[PDB]
Amino acid sequence: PNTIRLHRVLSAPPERVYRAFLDPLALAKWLPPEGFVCKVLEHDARVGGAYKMEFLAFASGQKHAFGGRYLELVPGERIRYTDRFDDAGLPGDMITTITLAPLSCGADLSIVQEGIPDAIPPENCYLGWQQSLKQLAALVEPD
Amino acid sequence: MPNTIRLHRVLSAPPERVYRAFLDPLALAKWLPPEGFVCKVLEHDARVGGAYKMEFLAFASGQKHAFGGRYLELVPGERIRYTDRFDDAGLPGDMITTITLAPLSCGADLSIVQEGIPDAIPPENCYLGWQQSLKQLAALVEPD
Amino acid sequence: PNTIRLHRVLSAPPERVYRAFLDPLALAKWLPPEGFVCKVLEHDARVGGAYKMEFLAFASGQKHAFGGRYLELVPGERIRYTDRFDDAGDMITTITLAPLSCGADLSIVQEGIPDAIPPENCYLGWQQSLKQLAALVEPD
Amino acid sequence: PNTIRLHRVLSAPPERVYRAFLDPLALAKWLPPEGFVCKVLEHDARVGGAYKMEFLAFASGQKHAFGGRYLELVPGERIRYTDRFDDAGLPGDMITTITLAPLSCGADLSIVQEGIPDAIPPENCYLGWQQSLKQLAALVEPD
Repeated sequence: PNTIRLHRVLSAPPERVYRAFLDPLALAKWLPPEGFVCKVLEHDARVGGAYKMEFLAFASGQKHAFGGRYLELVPGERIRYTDRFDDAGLPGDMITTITLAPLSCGADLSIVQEGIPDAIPPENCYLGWQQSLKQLAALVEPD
Repeated sequence: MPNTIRLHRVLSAPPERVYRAFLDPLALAKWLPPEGFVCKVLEHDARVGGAYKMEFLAFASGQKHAFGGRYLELVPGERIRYTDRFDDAGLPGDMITTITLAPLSCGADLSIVQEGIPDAIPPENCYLGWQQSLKQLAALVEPD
Repeated sequence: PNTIRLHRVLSAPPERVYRAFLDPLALAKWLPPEGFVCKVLEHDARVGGAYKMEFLAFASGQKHAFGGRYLELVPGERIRYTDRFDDAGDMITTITLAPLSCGADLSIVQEGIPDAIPPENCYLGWQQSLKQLAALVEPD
Repeated sequence: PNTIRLHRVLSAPPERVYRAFLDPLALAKWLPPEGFVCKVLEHDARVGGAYKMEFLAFASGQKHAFGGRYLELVPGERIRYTDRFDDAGLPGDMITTITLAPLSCGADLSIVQEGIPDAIPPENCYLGWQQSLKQLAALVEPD
């Protein structure tokens, strides 16, 4: 497996970025990469709560579902959750942890995903996150 | 002005795909709300005479704005017309927007006209909003 | 089928948008669409004055030179200039600006576009350029 | 001083990306962040060669000149140059090294900038680079 990490400085308070990661309405807009829509099936934001949604390629209809559970939640500071692909051919336990800290300009965002299957090329995960992070910024930075 | 807005864009996507983006609740929730806003679809009956309702929420403040109406006409990959009115009493006025699509070698031609914008809503504000929504629409409909 | 029309509302005062259309440092940054760079050869911004630029596809390096002359220059209100490619028709584009509470109203009309170049491709090119224009002029 | 580090995966070959860091017509387009234009004064792309340019805020016209020397240049793989802004209280210079590696999707880019005066908040540098990098991608990824 492989571990990946990203870092972004955002012009928004950490609490607002934090909410963006848990709010189903926010997630459906910023999480899916370009050309993908997202349907959120379950969003129980509690330690132990279940995560559930699926991405759909808009031009083909190709759907990919995934989900997991929230392992830890520290308001405006930390989110760690598991990810399990319901796709036929990707078993295992992928864990991502989001760390947020305040800055004068807003917030420092750290993301790390461990246990990424060797089948999934790391480069693809970075491309995917880069698109989603750009979308997250457009949503959280205003006002 | 007055109370009217007209938008034209060339999209690198088939007319049918763009058409689909204007009626699919999952697409709409992603591209329709402008920057800093999220969308929640309350009702979505995609057929002539059918009603629909949605609400926009400013993500930073939580401030909500709900609007709704009925579809007047639906021709696959060609046109869509619907009534659009706000629940806010401070924004009285029924809006009529008509979307027209046509094929092109690169993809599709899109024209949008919004009539009846409430007097309390500066038309320039609608242009700023649609310009953001249109950019998001392109990002969704143009790939692959 | 040789005339194109674009309209945009910008969050910047008219005077600043006007300057973006004439400042060579601004033009080199926003005019060339995605994947293109621009070199400004001439920029005599006076009525009767000439401007000359070249767009280069960054990946391939294919060059495209074009130029013309300014016919109208009213600070924050109007710019009109001719435009011709160094490849064998003359075009005239007119930019009109008006103040708005939120900033500026921008109208563009480009006439005489050679039938050789599909209008749809001009719209696509302008859409990319206008997005780049907004990013430069709306700040601060 | 402080050190900044950034990482991006780009859908373009390393040589084209490399080229974007040395071509004056490219730098003038992607290097200056939002609301800024770039004027290139001198651009001698070779070891020991001089580097000189200035960013101008388009709205105010406020100028910011900076320059340096190219210390290392390896086609499609590495670039190392010094950088210093023309400001009092800032006698020392910074060193930034760009490293590229191929990927099937295109290229992996790593940037490291050290020697940033403690007076300059690192977060501001990140925001600046994030904007420059998005412009870089739009330029180099096409075709």
